[PDB]
Amino acid sequence: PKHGKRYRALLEKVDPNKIYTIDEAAHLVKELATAKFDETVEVHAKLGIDPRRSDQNVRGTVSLPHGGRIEFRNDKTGAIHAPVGKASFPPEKLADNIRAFIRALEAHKPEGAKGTFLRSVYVTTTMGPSVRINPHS
RNA sequence: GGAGUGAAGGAGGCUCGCGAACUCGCGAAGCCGAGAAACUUCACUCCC
Ligand SMILES: [K+]
Repeated sequence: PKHGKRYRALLEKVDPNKIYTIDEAAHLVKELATAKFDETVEVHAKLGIDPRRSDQNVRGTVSLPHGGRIEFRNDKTGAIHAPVGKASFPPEKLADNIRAFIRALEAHKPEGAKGTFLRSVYVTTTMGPSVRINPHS
């Protein structure tokens, strides 16, 4: 829809047709976080499961190496979401958290799930745009 | 692109306007939000 000049300047810093690496994304976080507070960094993943069946639910917990324990539970549309840190954190701590969340999802891959498990993975901030990442990077 | 729905983030968001101890701070300036609802993100469903 219609966005303001703060967000439109954030879109002139990202490439929609580029699969970023985890280290590139974590370094990009500070530039994509321009709201008037310390924003939260989020990881979103579209899962390769059938969310209409009860046996393919992805629901667990994981202790991130920088910050406490987080909870993750897939939605009925098939996607999964989790806060992985704040935007004032050093890039290496953010990249370590993104990697820890990815492994945690992959440790709870259900039987009966078909094909690629992490179909798309994105990194974004609270009030900013997203960047698609390679989860195996 | 439009109308909705779900989850997750979330205490701010958008528009203007000046001011110099540093992309930052102020304003009895309007509107929206701190209610599920702003704003942002991944998805889902329908429509030209
Ligand atoms: K967001």
